Amino acid sequence: DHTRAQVAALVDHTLLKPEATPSDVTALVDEAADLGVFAVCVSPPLVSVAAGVAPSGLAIAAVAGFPSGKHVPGIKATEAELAVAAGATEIDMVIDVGAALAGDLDAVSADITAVRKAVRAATLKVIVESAALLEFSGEPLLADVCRVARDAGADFVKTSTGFHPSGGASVQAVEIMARTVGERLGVKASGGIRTAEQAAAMLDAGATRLGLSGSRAVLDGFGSA
Amino acid sequence: DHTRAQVAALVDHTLLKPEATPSDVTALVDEAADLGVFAVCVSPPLVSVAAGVAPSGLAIAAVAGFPSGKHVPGIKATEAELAVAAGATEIDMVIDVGAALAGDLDAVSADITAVRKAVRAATLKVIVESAALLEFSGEPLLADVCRVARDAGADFVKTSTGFHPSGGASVQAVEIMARTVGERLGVKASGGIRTAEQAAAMLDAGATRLGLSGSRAVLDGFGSA
Ligand SMILES: [N+]
Repeated sequence: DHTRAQVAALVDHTLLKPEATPSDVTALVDEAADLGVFAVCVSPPLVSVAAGVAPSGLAIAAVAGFPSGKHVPGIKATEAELAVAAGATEIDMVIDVGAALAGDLDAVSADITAVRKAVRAATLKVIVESAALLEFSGEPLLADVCRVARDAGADFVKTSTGFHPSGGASVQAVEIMARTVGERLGVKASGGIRTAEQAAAMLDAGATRLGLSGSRAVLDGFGSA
Repeated sequence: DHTRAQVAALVDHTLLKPEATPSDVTALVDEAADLGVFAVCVSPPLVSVAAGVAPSGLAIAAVAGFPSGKHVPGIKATEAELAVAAGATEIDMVIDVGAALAGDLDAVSADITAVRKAVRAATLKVIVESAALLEFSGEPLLADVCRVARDAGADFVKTSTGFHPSGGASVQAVEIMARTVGERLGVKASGGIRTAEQAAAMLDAGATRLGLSGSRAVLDGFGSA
């Protein structure tokens, strides 16, 4: 039910390590192009490097407020703006997870709205940090945060930063997200997706985009180049 | 050679988890007050909560560009400025570690300089991510980043975010930092300091400030309140 080419067409091939250099990013783009993936995803200061080498047809995503989500709205929004100016066409922003856990959904809304309005032409993905929302609160909060993101104009909800100790994507989280907002928003599964078996599980749960760092190993699990 | 009171007077009592709430920060401030520490350190969106309950004498540190360091200079500087407006008196910024590893020390300098100029009256600490500089390059790079921080006007160098897989403070790192800039700059040891024995090792190596999250257990190892 999943060919390598189909999967590749929904992969964001990602490098977000603090120690990443320009050479690491040009190597990421070369790998992304070789694998035929949808996008590369990089940190804000490295967008320009990615944009300078990406072929037409490889999208560029940047993260905003990442990984912690602990930035005021105006900073997230300006970071997003600057990344789009540098060549990103998609932004993956992190919510203030603590605001969500505190029940301050009006603050979560305001944050997403600030970013949305700063990058109105971009594809905006909202990282909800689902493993943390599920661990520290539960399913209702995860569903509610997804509704907040929808109502604030996000294009996607996304599971995870890959940096939080509660973990990454789970089938349970993706199913909740897809059932809550999947009729209107994309669902990006990310964090800890290392194998084709895992990727397939996420796609079957309702993911429409995958965020991978080891994309070649995942894709090889679906078939040969 | 260290009394409890002396150690407390150089502790920054810290909470930086993504899931931190306002009430978590109010509790942090109360604990810091009870322990008689120098400062509390919190994330930018939580500075005003901390400032709103901090007793007389307690300094407030905010992180900037944290934890990844992967933010453009204009964002780090504006984040710092906003945190000072919210009540911070100190800023602990993170360098772009990848820029340092690429040999782009001019970029590192420009980043520190931008923050320095935006918060001229604050105490500025520069997190060098010493465990990563040592792992991926070595001692000369650590010393050179300290020289850059000094020349860009920083008040302190600081070992670690506590979030990087390379690790936290080490005696080796503190000794290099102290040798390089300790006659002019403070040296803050942070990341993984859980016990009095570890804290004392860092102080003996040349640290003049400690970043702790479990400050009571450290202080109780030195003696009674
Ligand atoms: N000094």
